[PDB]
Amino acid sequence: LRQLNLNNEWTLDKLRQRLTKNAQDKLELHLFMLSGIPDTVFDLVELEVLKLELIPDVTIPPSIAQLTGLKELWLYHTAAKIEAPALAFLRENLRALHIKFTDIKEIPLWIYSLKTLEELHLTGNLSAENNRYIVIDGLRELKRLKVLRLKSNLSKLPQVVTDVGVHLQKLSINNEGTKLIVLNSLKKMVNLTELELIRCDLERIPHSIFSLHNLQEIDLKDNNLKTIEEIISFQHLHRLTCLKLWYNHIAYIPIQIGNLTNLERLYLNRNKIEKIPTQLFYCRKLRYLDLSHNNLTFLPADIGLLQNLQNLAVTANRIEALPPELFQCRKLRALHLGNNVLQSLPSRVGELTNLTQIELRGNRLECLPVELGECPLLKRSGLVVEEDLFSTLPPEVKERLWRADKE
Repeated sequence: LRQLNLNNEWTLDKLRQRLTKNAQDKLELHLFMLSGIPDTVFDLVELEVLKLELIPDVTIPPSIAQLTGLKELWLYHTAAKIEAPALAFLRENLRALHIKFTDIKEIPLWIYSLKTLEELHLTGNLSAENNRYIVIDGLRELKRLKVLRLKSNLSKLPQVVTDVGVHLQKLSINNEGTKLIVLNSLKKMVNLTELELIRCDLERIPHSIFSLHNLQEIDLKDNNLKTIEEIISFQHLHRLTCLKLWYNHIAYIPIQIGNLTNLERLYLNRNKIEKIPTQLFYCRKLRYLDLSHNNLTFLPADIGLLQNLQNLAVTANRIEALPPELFQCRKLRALHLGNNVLQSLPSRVGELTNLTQIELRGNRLECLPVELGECPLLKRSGLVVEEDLFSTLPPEVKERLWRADKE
């Protein structure tokens, strides 16, 4: 009767109305506080992301094999019970498995028998008596993993992950403030490209970080680096392209940072940098620069050495003037310049063409230059601006912008 009523209350049409999409632009279904999975879910054939959230001890019927495109699977606080045809279709189709738990028994024993598993986030503590990485000891059987996110309050890394890393390319461990013992056991990360130590609180960089030649994304977020001194040994690593050093206690950048040229998305936001140097603008390949929440004394001119730069966020700084060199760069799009001490924007901003989004709530801009209205790609959604100084502009320019908005 409960299953019959579950199909009665949750119909295919209602599921289609609730059907949503995930971060990967894949068809997801968020089933929150359900007694079970209705068979109307399993009548689908195009579903790819089956998300199961807080369902007490559900039993998965074989009709999941009908969901022909099924690739992801989200288990959040859900004890899952599955059978063999389901295991077959998941061994031939399923390449992702997102397990969130607060207990060992919430983690099922079937999930280690998949023959196509590729993406895998384990959320919840995996260290226990006879169960520290022995909950999940079947991760040797999974020989195609490529992404491993571990929000587990972890203190050590298993060697078996290092063995899997021949094909694994992303390992992000969240530990809520627990230091792991690396001990240079990570050097089998030949295929790793994105080592993301979130809230690791390392305060130091081990040699295994700058020994792994394929690493391209390095963010030592919330690791309380007072000093960063290990960038010199990164030149053996030919593939580093993005140093998003954000949310850290970094007091100063040494001038040797001017030696780099190849970075694009240099995100040094949420730090304690006293001033941006001209050396940092020796990097010619920068396409994105975020310096939000810093103690920058002013904005120098050499910021205009960035021709390919697309978004620039020097938000929450102490910056008064934008130089004409910055406006020689034609590719500025997202200028998050707000909550600053900007005196004025020099009229050479008329050289700008590709401006899309700007934030000016805050600052000290006495009146809007009409050049801010000149930017074509900058629309009303992008021009987040005060209204009175917009009214100071001639009404017909405002009418032209309005007609561009509405036609």
